[PDB]
Amino acid sequence: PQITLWKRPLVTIKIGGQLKEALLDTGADDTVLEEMNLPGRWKPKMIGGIGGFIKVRQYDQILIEICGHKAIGTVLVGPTPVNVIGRNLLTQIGCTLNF
Amino acid sequence: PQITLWKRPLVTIKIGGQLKEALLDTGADDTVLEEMNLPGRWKPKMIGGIGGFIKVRQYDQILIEICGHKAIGTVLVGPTPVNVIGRNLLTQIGCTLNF
Ligand SMILES: CCC(CC)CN(C[C@@H](O)[C@H](Cc1ccccc1)NC(=O)O[C@H]1CO[C@H]2OCC[C@H]21)S(=O)(=O)c1ccc(CO)cc1
Repeated sequence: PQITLWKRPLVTIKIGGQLKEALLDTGADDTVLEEMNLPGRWKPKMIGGIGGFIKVRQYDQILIEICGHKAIGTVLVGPTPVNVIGRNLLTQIGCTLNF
Repeated sequence: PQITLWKRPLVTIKIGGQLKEALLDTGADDTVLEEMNLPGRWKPKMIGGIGGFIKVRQYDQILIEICGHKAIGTVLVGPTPVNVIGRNLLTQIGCTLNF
């Protein structure tokens, strides 16, 4: 589809057998999702933006479905105020910016 | 243009008569630039990101050209980690997400 940017580009995703809402975010290198207790191992990480850094848990090779488009890659989990789908997954669903 | 997302979507912008590089950021409601001198009145404002809130100077109705496309809108100036073009200006240049 084509998504205009009058409002936040929010979509439904499926991860860990759960549905959540997330932003298609071209400004995020990697995907960052709200606290969820995923199975498996992880590596600590700190990621920075406006206001500073938050601590997150890095999970690799996580399956995510975005608007029925399947992808698999790194997901960072932590106390983020917003779920963002980053470029690591946006590329996998064929997402471009166009003007 | 059509812009893929294997790399950061960085473009050249012109603001206040000077060229800069900035990130097309669909996850940003607003446009936030790193500290700089800008001709125009401004007002103190607060904006929140992944890591908390920062103080910015709000410049309204600023001319800014993004990748050859003209816009006139609000530009926030402050200690953002990187120059970002948010949705307030992405809409003006006719930018959409497509997949
Ligand atoms: C370094 C460039 C960006 C910061 C500038 C990076 N961000 C993605 C960005 O889209 C965030 C994503 C975002 C969206 C809502 C709330 C927090 C973070 N948007 C954002 O900060 O926008 C602010 C300006 O306009 C306003 O409207 C939203 C907040 C304000 S981020 O969330 O901090 C971020 C995301 C993933 C990683 C790991 O790669 C590291 C940082």
